[PDB]
Amino acid sequence: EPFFFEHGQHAVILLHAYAGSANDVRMLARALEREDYTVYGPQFSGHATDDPRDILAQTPAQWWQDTQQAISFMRQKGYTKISIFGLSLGGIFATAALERDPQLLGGGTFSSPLFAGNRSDVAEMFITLSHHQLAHSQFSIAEREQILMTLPELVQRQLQAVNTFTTTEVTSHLSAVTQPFFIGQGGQDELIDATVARQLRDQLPQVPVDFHWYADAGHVITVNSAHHQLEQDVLTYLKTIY
Amino acid sequence: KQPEPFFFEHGQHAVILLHAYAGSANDVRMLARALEREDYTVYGPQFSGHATDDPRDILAQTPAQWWQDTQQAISFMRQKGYTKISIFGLSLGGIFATAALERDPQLLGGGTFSSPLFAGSDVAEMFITLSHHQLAHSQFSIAEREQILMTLPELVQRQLQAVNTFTTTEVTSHLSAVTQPFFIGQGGQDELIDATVARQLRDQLPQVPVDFHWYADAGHVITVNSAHHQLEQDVLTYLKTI
Repeated sequence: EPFFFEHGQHAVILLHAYAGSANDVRMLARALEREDYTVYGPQFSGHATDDPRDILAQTPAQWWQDTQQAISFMRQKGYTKISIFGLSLGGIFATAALERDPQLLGGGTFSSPLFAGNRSDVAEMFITLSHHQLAHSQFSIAEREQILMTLPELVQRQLQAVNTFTTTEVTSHLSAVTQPFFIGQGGQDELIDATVARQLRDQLPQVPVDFHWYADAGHVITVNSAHHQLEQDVLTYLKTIY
Repeated sequence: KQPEPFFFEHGQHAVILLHAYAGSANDVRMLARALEREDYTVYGPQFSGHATDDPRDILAQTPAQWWQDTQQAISFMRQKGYTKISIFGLSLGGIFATAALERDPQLLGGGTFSSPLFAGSDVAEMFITLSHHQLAHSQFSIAEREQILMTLPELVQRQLQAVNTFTTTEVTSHLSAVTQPFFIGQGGQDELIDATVARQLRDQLPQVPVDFHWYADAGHVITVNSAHHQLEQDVLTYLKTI
């Protein structure tokens, strides 16, 4: 389920990963809550159900609409000082928000690929994730095989749509960013993981970039061994933007 | 409707299939179906703490107990009248399957399926995302789910640390003790673990013939993903030799 922690005038929106949920960022949310930040964790359409096909029925464009609805919802609550971050897939839409809304105070990305490219790692992870999730599912053995054996074709198409959305709507508008930008990146491979964050930093020369590589940690830095350092890094960054 | 172990009773040639960390016998059921077709007896036990409503059940167990599960499964086959036995494991299961082959020359063979016997890793995040999914559909209250999820990241790092120490000192250290033809399967597109780790295992088995296979187009879970049909034929060819 989505969460909404109401505390102080400083409001933070946290977006989760592809095939994830608001639980991707809940621990980070608690670290900000302890420092009296208002934090909101919306869930993307199609996510957090029993059926992985619910994700494939949605589109990347719709998830961008979810991002705008989350920002407007905070303003509807009276909050004017808001920052928005995203984990993995969430970071793309978080960047899209910062590009198109100069009133946003800041935010950034957590291991987010902001340039279209090979997504063959997310596709296989989704298959491994879905198969393991289905082991506790309500579905029958036949239903599980219907889902599991049809995913690769649908997942490649959807991740392809994510690539097209990123290039035409996000990468082309990186120069529109006006706020101090936070970049965090997980991955123990410098040639591959660290450069995805470096490419975004080098594409943001107009703005200060708070760059962090967690070299000993995996990609999902919000939940792995990097989460303690990431929480302190985001906490230090938030003091700059507010 | 949690998963249950399976036992397919057919012929004198018996195969034991062990499943992955935070998985279940459903990880290895499809492979069993192909082995059943060729008249093999197949047994798919479930590790202690697995296939429950509570992710803490997995975190409460130790590598020593799962190793004890492995011996009990072998003992279970022998009490049933099966003498000619081979044993395979998926991911974490492969570690204990190798440990058994080292200490029992009577076992005919077996091997590993995308098994990390060398650190060479997003495995911790995979467990956390899965546990979040179990808890999201669990019997626990919203407050309890948050209490559980906030302890997962540290406990998983500890358990994987204990798994690592067990593998290094008890299994990886005794690879030269293997006396049987050894099967190694690894997917080339493996997102979860370092794919080259399988080659390190192959080079650490010079005493025995190694039936090594790359599933270049596939992710980690080669037992259920797009490689499973080729994997099933490959172990089928290997089992006929031993």
